[PDB]
Amino acid sequence: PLRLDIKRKLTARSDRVKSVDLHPTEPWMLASLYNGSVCVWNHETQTLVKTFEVCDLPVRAAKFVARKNWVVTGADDMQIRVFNYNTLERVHMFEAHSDYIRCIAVHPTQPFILTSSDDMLIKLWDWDKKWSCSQVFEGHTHYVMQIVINPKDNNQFASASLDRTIKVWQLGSSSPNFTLEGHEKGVNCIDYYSGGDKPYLISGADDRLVKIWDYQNKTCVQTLEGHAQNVSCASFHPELPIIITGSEDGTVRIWHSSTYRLESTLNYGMERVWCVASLRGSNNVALGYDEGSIIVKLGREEPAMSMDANGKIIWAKHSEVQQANLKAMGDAEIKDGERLPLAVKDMGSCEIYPQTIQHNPNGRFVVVCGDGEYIIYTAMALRNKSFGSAQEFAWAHDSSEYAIRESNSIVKIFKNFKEKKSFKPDFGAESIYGGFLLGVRSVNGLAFYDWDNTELIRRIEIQPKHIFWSDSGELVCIATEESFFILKYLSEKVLAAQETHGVTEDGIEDAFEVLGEIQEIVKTGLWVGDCFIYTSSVNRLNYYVGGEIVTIAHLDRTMYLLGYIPKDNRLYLGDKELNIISYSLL
Repeated sequence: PLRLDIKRKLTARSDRVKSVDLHPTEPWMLASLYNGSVCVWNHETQTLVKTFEVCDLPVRAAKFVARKNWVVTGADDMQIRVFNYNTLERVHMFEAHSDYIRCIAVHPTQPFILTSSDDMLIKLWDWDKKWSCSQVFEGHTHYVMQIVINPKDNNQFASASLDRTIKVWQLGSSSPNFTLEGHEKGVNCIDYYSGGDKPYLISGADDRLVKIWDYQNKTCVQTLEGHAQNVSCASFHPELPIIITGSEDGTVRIWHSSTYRLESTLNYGMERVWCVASLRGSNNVALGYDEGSIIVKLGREEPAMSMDANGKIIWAKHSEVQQANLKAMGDAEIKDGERLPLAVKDMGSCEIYPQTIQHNPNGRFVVVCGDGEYIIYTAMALRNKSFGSAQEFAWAHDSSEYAIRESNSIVKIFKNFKEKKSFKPDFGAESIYGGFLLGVRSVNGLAFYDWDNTELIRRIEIQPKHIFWSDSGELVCIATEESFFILKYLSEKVLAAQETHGVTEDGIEDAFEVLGEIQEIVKTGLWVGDCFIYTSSVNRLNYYVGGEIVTIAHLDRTMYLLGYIPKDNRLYLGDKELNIISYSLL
């Protein structure tokens, strides 16, 4: 569950936008227009900072060459024009094709550009050799709509053609390495997945289909239906685990890149979608339409943040891991529910996209989870400690001890950052839960096993969303999608049966005692002694105490319990915007 929060950053109404590009170091968005102009917008200030008058005909392709302080354009008049974006001077001009130029791809390490055209050719040009033609790629039998360089092998590139094919090429051969067929109508767009884990290509065609290809096996691995007309653009985001597709139906769709689940549909009322651009290390996405261009930020509805016992917060602003400390405030200055002043310091960019951040029980360590991976750091200066791959991670209550889950079947345990054991729960492992005991959710219900030997303690017929153990381990809360249960865990009864042998196929008989059930839906939660504090689905901030439900507050927005600092007698919460609020609790 990605739960993307999409916000508008820039809306630039204009004539038909054919291409968009984002600058790697300046906050700039380039747009090429059907009216022959190329505009540069600052997406922070929202100011039009540059205009180049290229020609009178459409400019279907425009790219930044940041290492050369250039803008490279390709127009319907078959010319490539190079502009210095500092001086605004046209540095060079040359006739590249015999029909409309459709696309430009800039080499990331060598002095080259690739251009594609309606003339059915792809050409390579060397800017260190006076823009001479280094290679002509022949094989397509219709317009070459789009080209893209392999980010993992810069000597390779892929092309999309209206001849219904995709061709994969190498720079020293004028003939294709191979040809991918499967599209029923012409191909408009082509992109590569950036990660090393999957040799994937993405295309979109006039058949209204998005196809996913394995270029090593030379096969179609997935077909995504949904768009009502021609898919004009399709990409894999470089940081986020998503696929972005645009169509002439006027919609932009966001799909999970592993599961292919439809995450969001955006209709900004700008008519047909023509182009998309993303940027490595940025959450900004540029979109081009008939009625102009927009920039959106792909944030999170649910924040990745964790607070330790002393109140030191570790969160993520996109892929940047930061540290936040509350500025000192008196009792006569803290008002319940009010946002609090914080001191924020960068700690470093994370190697994976952070979905969850969790400190271990003592706060000495912090784990970062993101799309099948995890990394553990020393919370002090975020120094790497261990890393690995997992569907789910769970800390133990005995700090510097954890468990990882593989698909829906394998559970592995670790002590002092080294594997100690591995096992397979009897009915599967849909989800794992940390704390005093290791929890496993299957299709059967819930089962608790012991951290020391993976021996079953109890099987309870329940489907939990959350499990929260009290600090002593004498109490547990099992929260479902409908209600929550408070149970007393009787460790003495377990220790006795562990020797004397009431032991069924569901574990120890009188191991747990149901103390109460509450018809409420728990969102976030924590224990303070024998009081279980939680945020409900109806935005209430409550607490359970000896069967009774006490209400602290009804919150303005979705809020997430961070921690409780006993010295301050204060409960802390955060929102999606990483603002920190508090409530006193005696």
